[PDB]
Amino acid sequence: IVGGYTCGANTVPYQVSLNSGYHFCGGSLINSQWVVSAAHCYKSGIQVRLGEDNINVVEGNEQFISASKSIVHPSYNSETYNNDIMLIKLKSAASLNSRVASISLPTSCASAGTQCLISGWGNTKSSGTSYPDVLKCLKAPILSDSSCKSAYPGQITSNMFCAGYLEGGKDSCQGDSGGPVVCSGKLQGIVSWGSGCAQKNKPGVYTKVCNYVSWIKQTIASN
Ligand SMILES: N=C(N)c1cccc(O[C@H]2CO[C@H]3[C@@H]2OC[C@H]3Oc2cccc(C(=N)N)c2)c1
Ligand SMILES: [Ca+2]
Repeated sequence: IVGGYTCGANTVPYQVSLNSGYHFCGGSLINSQWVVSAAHCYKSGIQVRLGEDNINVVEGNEQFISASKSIVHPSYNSETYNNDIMLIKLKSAASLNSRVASISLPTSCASAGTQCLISGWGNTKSSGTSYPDVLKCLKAPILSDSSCKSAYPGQITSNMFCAGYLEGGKDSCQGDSGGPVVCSGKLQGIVSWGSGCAQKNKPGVYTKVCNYVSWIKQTIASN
């Protein structure tokens, strides 16, 4: 997260870290047994880390649970990141508490201009590199589809939306991928892709979760 702020420990209780010996992507807890992330975060050997603030220090509220199954969206296209969504089942149910909590799925898509909360442990610099150990947060509005598609002609599908600031300065970044965009209490986006981080006229691109709620619900109920 570039241009954001330290969230505060466990203030984003649905945020998970995906760990394969190291943090490599975010995710969102949607019930005690399932996490939603980005398909481009797929790998085998995932451990889900819940209750995290400092990902390098055991602070006392963590739950570390191995993934038992990963399900990449059937239509994920790795060249274009169209349908950049994946489900991860936990080998054992998380113990839900005030620091380890699910986020609701949308019942409808969110409209342009709605303010959202984006969070993660990604790079915090727009030139160069600095990775935080505590969770970072950013408030950012959903941008119009026209502004999104103007920034990335040819590359935005109906399964994507842009959020952030055309002036630059404030964006998600490498290492935030797979993490949440929460708007009005609903998981509306997944950190997916962009051009650099926090550059002028190149807002972040997010998987449009409202298009996937039927697939999510049917998939989890059958697995
Ligand atoms: N600035 C950001 N908000 C952001 C967030 C996550 C990742 C990120 O950058 C990485 C760099 O490599 C990946 C992801 O962003 C770009 C590329 O994926 C795509 C996706 C869709 C189309 C194509 C394409 N070039 N045709 C590339 C930045
Ligand atoms: Ca920790």
